[PDB]
Amino acid sequence: GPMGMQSIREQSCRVVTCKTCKYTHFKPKETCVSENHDFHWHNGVKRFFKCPCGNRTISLDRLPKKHCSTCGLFKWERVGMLKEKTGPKLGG
Ligand SMILES: [Zn+2]
Ligand SMILES: [Zn+2]
Repeated sequence: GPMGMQSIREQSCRVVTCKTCKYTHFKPKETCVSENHDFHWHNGVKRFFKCPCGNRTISLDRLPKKHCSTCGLFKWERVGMLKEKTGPKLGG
């Protein structure tokens, strides 16, 4: 087998700061688009997380602030790459 890996389990992607609410994320919220807030787009790097019940999330920070949507506690663990960036074209 080959040597390494030499890379780290993250990936670079385009991200956005809402100037009206002062948060940074991968996209504006549906409420931020509907109320039509101002935002600045730029590139960043993202971090992947898992909860012990099997629930999942992602942040631009080293840990998310939010409680679990499935069991209601706070037990997020940092996890690695999803083994693919995306599938075929889908949705609208
Ligand atoms: Zn906003
Ligand atoms: Zn959970």
